[PDB]
Amino acid sequence: MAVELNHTIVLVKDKDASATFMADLLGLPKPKEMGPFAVLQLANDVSILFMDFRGEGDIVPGHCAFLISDEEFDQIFGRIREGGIEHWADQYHREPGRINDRDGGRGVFFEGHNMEIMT
Amino acid sequence: HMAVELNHTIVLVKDKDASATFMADLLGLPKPKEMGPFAVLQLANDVSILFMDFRDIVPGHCAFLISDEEFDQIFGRIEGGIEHWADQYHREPINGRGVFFEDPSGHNMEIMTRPYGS
Amino acid sequence: MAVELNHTIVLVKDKDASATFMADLLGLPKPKEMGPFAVLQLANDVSILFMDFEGDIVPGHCAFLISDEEFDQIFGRIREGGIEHWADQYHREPGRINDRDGGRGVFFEDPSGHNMEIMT
Amino acid sequence: HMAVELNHTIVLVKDKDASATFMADLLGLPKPKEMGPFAVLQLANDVSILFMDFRDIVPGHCAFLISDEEFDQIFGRIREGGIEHWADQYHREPGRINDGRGVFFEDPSGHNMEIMTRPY
Ligand SMILES: [Fe+3]
Ligand SMILES: [Fe+3]
Ligand SMILES: [Fe+3]
Ligand SMILES: [Fe+3]
Ligand SMILES: [Fe+3]
Ligand SMILES: [Fe+3]
Ligand SMILES: [Fe+3]
Ligand SMILES: [Fe+3]
Ligand SMILES: [Fe+3]
Ligand SMILES: [Fe+3]
Ligand SMILES: [Fe+3]
Ligand SMILES: [Fe+3]
Ligand SMILES: [Fe+3]
Ligand SMILES: [Fe+3]
Ligand SMILES: [Fe+3]
Repeated sequence: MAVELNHTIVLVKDKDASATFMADLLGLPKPKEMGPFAVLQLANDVSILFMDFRGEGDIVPGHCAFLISDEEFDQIFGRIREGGIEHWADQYHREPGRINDRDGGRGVFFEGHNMEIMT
Repeated sequence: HMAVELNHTIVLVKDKDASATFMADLLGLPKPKEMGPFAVLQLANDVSILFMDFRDIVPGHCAFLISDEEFDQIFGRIEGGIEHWADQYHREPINGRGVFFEDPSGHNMEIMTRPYGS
Repeated sequence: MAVELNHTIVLVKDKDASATFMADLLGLPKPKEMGPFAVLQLANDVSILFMDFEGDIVPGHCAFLISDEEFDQIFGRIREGGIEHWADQYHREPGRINDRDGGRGVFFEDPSGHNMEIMT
Repeated sequence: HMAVELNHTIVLVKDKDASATFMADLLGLPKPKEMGPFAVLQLANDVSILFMDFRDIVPGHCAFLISDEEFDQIFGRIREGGIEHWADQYHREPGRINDGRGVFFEDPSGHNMEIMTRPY
């Protein structure tokens, strides 16, 4: 296939709080705001468009997952395990304080939108 | 030292199988793969949608980039009774080019082109 | 990596003959003219921008990935049109296709003499 | 029944090794592969550039789509490295990026390149 996912809208309680937190943690530039969206651009020709929503939001095992460097993981995990960010090895948030080693890589789930970083 | 990528996202829909089959069918993608509670669709830019059964409101949507030729083909099929709108808020029942529509679960989608010089 | 090839400019003796011929054979819509270029858009988020300037030294070539069904169609049109074709990038094996590497391939000329390839 | 894709194109340059290593380094790609007379660079959208020795004429170029963060990184090193650049494909606006965003410059072999963004 050639079709690409170009952008996807993510509903969260506070779009500005979500986007800046993720850009900071992921080491990305300041998010750009356009209309009702806070835009987080990723490297693979895709952006996440955060939008304010009062309702549900995210339920496990739902999540958004970011593929990163293992050098990036050790830094991001350090800040997670520095700034007191609750985290889990699993998408169901049943294993707090652990990382997984799924594909011989490393991975961790965190944050109220559900996130995942993986190598 | 790679730059950060969005690798996959889980999308909650009333019917993950209806959603996945319609999306793979319409976009020309291979048959969805079943993995745990998810129906998984792979896109070309190293990112996956994982549909999961649950219970979208506009202007939420997921948007797929295609060539103009694929846009004309897919929209030709959308020869079809699929409701469609030019805008993410579904107030204009097309607008590069783009068009918005719903899948059988009510999940909001968009197809769009980005031609040279766009 | 995530970096994509978004467009590339291809030098040909006649940009509109090359673009029109290639769009027709490949089953694509009529090429669009943009600035100094005749544009051939392909499906994988990349376009070929033909420009007047040959443009090619063998084994130089531009290669298109296509369906098995479309390969049979296009190659039939290649023989139906009397278009010269070769199994190899060096144009040393005229009149045949190859079946290398789990697929099929054939090399041919556009009207500018530019070296082309279709492959499955 | 896939739609037609551009799978690879071979690029004539003065030095295939200089061009390919330069391009992979700057774009953050893996080490180029050597295959016959070619140095092969794979891009993410299912297309490869195959560099070949030939011992660029504006406005021809190959254009690379990257994120805004990757653009600022690559251009900063272009700025720190004195590589010389232009805002335009005809190279009439030197020392400037354009505004997505774009910047044009050459590689060691003189191959014409471009990095570009297309943000939401
Ligand atoms: Fe704001
Ligand atoms: Fe999410
Ligand atoms: Fe995941
Ligand atoms: Fe390092
Ligand atoms: Fe990737
Ligand atoms: Fe969606
Ligand atoms: Fe959209
Ligand atoms: Fe793309
Ligand atoms: Fe060529
Ligand atoms: Fe080839
Ligand atoms: Fe066949
Ligand atoms: Fe068929
Ligand atoms: Fe492909
Ligand atoms: Fe080039
Ligand atoms: Fe360009």
